[PDB]
Amino acid sequence: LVHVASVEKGRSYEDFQKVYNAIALKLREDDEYDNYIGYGPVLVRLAWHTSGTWDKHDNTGGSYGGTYRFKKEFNDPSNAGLQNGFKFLEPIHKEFPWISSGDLFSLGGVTAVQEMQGPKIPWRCGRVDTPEDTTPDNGRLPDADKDADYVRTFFQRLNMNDREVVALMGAHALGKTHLKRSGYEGPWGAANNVFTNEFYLNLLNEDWKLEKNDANNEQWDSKSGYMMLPTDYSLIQDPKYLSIVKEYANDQDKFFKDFSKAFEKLLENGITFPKDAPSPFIFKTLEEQGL
Ligand code: HEM
Repeated sequence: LVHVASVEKGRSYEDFQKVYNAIALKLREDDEYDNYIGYGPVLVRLAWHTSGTWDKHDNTGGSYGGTYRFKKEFNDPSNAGLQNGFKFLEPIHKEFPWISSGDLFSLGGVTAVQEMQGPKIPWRCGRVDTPEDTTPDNGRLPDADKDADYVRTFFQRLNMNDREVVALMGAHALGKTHLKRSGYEGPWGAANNVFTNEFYLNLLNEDWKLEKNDANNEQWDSKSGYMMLPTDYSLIQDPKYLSIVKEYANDQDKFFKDFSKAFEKLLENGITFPKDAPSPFIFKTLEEQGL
């Protein structure tokens, strides 16, 4: 299966900037969600989970088809809690019904990273909604109880290398684990709705203890009130991942640039962009627009 990007009829940069702005303004307005974390982190995770079902071997799953709108995928246990991001985007989709579901879900992630002061993420339009029978089965999203070998093997299915994996994982600065959603509890740091390299600094600098949470699952905890999943912690157990963690801990700009590339790639996996497609768009933030 080849998924060819097809621009929403007649639409151009300014149309999508309006969509970006509506998501950004809602993000500002609906500030109370998740004990005042706001929707930014769950939107980044929604973009990732809608993309991360991709299999490079047969081009199944991925962001193109916007299949999270179908029950099989919205009810994936791995997706618990993402319904809050979907609900957030519903009025956006009502206002701008011309946008495809995959374009909305990926653009939600981009908007969220940028509004939270993260890097600019170039984004391309043209995802097309595909039918319910194209929904990928549950179980393509990764488990958190596993080791570095698991992580490395897992992400080969998404055509990601060590650098790309370590860079992507830095999104775990954002948000938190919720015991009832995933069996893990706690934030990864202090700045959990601002996009920084804190995930890496915390890995290296905090004094981590291996504990059991109230779900009887092991996680790494610090006295500052932070946590890491076992798959997070695996990035400092494995000597290849560790070198990269150290690099991002010591160079904010490099983390930003590599994250931006890896996240755009994640979001575009599976999609064939024709040769005369528009160039990727770089959206202005609300701050840059004086809005
Ligand atoms: C080994 C790969 C990964 C595993 C096992 C994993 C696992 C998890 C788990 C268990 C949670 C907690 C969910 C909850 O209880 O609410 C979570 C949260 C999150 N993950 Fe991942 N994750 C991975 C990779 C990524 C990547 C690649 C991204 C994006 C680039 C990402 C973004 C997020 C975000 C933003 C949250 C916070 C969501 C919220 O606060 O509602 N994760 N992850």
